[PDB]
Amino acid sequence: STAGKVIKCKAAVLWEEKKPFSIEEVEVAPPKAHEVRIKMVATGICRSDDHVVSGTLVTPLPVIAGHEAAGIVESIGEGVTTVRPGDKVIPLFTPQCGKCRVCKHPEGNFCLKNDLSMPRGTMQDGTSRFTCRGKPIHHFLGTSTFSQYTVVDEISVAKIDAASPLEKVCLIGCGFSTGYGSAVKVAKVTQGSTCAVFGLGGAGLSVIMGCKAAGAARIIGVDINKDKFAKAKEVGATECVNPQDYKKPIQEVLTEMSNGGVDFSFEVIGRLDTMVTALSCCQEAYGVSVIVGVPPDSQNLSMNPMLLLSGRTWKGAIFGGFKSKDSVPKLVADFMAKKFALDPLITHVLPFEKINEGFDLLRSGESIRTILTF
Amino acid sequence: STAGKVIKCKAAVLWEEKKPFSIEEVEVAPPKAHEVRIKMVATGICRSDDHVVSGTLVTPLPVIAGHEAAGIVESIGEGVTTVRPGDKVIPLFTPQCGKCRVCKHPEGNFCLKNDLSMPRGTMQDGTSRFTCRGKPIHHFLGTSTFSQYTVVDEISVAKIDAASPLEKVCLIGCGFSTGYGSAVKVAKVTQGSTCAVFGLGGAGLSVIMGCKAAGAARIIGVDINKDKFAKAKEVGATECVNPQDYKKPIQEVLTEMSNGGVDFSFEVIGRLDTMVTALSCCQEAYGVSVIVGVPPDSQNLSMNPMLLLSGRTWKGAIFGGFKSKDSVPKLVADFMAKKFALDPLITHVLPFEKINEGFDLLRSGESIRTILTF
Ligand SMILES: NC(=O)C1=CN([C@@H]2O[C@H](COP(=O)(O)OP(=O)(O)OC[C@H]3O[C@@H](n4cnc5c(N)ncnc54)[C@H](O)[C@@H]3O)[C@@H](O)[C@H]2O)C=CC1
Ligand SMILES: NC(=O)C1=CN([C@@H]2O[C@H](COP(=O)(O)OP(=O)(O)OC[C@H]3O[C@@H](n4cnc5c(N)ncnc54)[C@H](O)[C@@H]3O)[C@@H](O)[C@H]2O)C=CC1
Ligand SMILES: O=CNC1CCCCC1
Ligand SMILES: O=CNC1CCCCC1
Ligand SMILES: [Zn+2]
Ligand SMILES: [Zn+2]
Ligand SMILES: [Zn+2]
Ligand SMILES: [Zn+2]
Repeated sequence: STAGKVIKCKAAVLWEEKKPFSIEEVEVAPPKAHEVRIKMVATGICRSDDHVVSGTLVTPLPVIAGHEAAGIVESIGEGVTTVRPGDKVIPLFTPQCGKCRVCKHPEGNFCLKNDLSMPRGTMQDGTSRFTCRGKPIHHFLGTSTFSQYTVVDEISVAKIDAASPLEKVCLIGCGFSTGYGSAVKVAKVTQGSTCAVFGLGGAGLSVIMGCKAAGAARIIGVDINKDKFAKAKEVGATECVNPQDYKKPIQEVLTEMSNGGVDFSFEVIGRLDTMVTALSCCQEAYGVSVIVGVPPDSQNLSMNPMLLLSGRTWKGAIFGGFKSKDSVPKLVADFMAKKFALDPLITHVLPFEKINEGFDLLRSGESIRTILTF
Repeated sequence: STAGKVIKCKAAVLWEEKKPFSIEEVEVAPPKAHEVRIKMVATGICRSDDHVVSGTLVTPLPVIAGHEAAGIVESIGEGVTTVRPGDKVIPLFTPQCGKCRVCKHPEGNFCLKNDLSMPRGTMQDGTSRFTCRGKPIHHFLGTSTFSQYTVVDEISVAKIDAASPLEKVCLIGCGFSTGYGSAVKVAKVTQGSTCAVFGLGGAGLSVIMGCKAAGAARIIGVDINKDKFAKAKEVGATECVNPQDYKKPIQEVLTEMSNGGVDFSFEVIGRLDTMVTALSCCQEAYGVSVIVGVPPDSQNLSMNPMLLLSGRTWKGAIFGGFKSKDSVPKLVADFMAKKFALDPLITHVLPFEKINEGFDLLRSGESIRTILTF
């Protein structure tokens, strides 16, 4: 009864930076060839969505943000072969086209069809499926999940187990998989190692889960908000340190605690200074540091290249290094088999209509993940 | 006739920065416990020695520089078990104590006993074995090979094949092993990959040798001195580019040439700008860039961390990642088995007395390696 027709529904439109989202009616076009229209069931509030509001992450406005979500296929465009109406699905903010040099590479996952490097805020075809007040509205990372319905390209959606609890597995669309993969796939944390994790939010707690699954002997959580320490320990941190408690720079503290530097460090905040601090705190000859946090737009860090010449490895990754369409269904299957837990990340639940209150909870420091239900 | 006695011999003393080496008599004390006195046979002129003259690399002056060399043991102090008088040896500018956390780690080689990070210019015991005109003279990287005789700690010397040609294998003490290992051990260049090598001197040509040995399909040499291109192609470069020939930044040129970025890049110059350029020219999702060049003292580079967040890996290494005492004898054995060539790196052979002429050849761009013979 809606296939092939424009759908009028509610979405959270961001009309300008540093303002609340506007919950209002939008018009969602039917899917074109190789596109999929999805009825959203749950969406998470991720810090990267807040980065759009703050101007930290630049993407064209006005926009429908949201990228961590799960829903049910309402209709498919011509030529779609990988999902059907009624399937449970997770939108993929990093696509997997399967045909570019990155998708064919055994390690790479940052598909060249992504809308992150040079953001257009459109579908793959350069157009938008959203209208509000008669005005076209931009998409976000090819997902735009802050809406009762969205349209995504086929390369940006994965079919998942039909029995999946969508109000939990939406975290596999961003925060969990990013942190977990950063530890187990990107850093490749080894058994018995010492790890330092900077930032104990949704993504940082998932890094800790990955370090524990990898068998690390020590996992040092670092955060300036000591209220984050209790949950960090519950999911595997062996100790937590607040840089504000020390008279010395925390890289010096961490080097002393690890008797010469840590095996693996992770920056899971998004600050230039903590990116350099995290690199510095890993052991100078064989340490590995992984950047996960999103830096402020167009800003350069400053560092001494002798930190690398001694032997350190520095790398970063999107989405924990996972090839998105291959990995999301397998991660859901592992969740269904109890191989990892998502409940520790979910601190608050709200209806979609209270999205602004959910962003208030994130900004105040009180929440890890708020899940919004449509 | 010299064991247990002070030796008066010829050495090249650097009394202050930005001056020629002073060829004059020095006194070399006999070795203390766990020390080895070596009669030098051949020593190479490496850019890192010139960095001491220029102030690029800070180490205490006055100094006997030189670190790439081979010689014959004249005497050993009490407790030495790994070399004997008469053995052919290569001094190790990176020690291998075998007891520190780095030496025990399967991948680390920057032994904590090194004199690089916080240069003292002494023996391990904090004193010097050199006197000139009655004044104590500093050591350099625990080696100090610009002298007819030197004294090194046991952890900074490796015994090599008694049939080795010392006027060639001295290059295993620095330039060859650094470049070769940077490709085959640090970067782990893969078969069929595309590589870019910035800087076509002794170390850069050895990187090329390693990339070819690893089966790279394309090896792009980059140098502002087009006179370096012929030898680079002889040792494996498939193409060479001079950044001064282009109106665009070379990172953009290399990205176009490689249809989206190279698999492996190497900075083998020692400039902050080319370190960032080399990182940028590797493929954004899976490329690897290795810093080999020594940066000017105390200077920071500036870079956008999004270059790493997309998926790039950035690392550096000392001495090609090789555990020094384990690796040097094995590399000599490989050379004797004809597994690699050193003659392509040697452009000039001069008597030690012509050390300053040898540095003039390096500074003018004319030489790759000048070998000085004692
Ligand atoms: N690379 C990728 O694919 C992804 C990147 N991100 C980015 O990772 C970062 C973390 O995301 P979330 O965990 O969702 O955000 P979050 O805001 O919940 O967690 C950040 C934590 O860092 C702490 N913090 C802030 N400043 C600090 C400082 N100077 N020192 C120590 N701790 C500090 C905060 O107290 C907070 O607990 C964000 O920048 C996000 O945009 C998130 C998921 C995907
Ligand atoms: N990491 C380690 O263990 C070692 C580091 N090094 C360092 O590697 C670097 C190279 O050493 P060598 O090969 O012996 O020196 P080299 O001086 O013979 O080679 C440097 C090359 O870079 C070229 N070059 C200079 N500026 C350039 C620019 N803007 N753009 C492109 N090319 C440029 C020069 O024309 C020259 O051919 C030095 O900084 C050296 O101190 C050397 C061996 C050990
Ligand atoms: O949070 C999800 N995606 C992020 C990934 C890093 C760049 C900004 C967008
Ligand atoms: O060239 C030999 N050794 C170099 C190693 C990198 C720092 C300066 C000295
Ligand atoms: Zn792709
Ligand atoms: Zn996210
Ligand atoms: Zn050691
Ligand atoms: Zn050298």
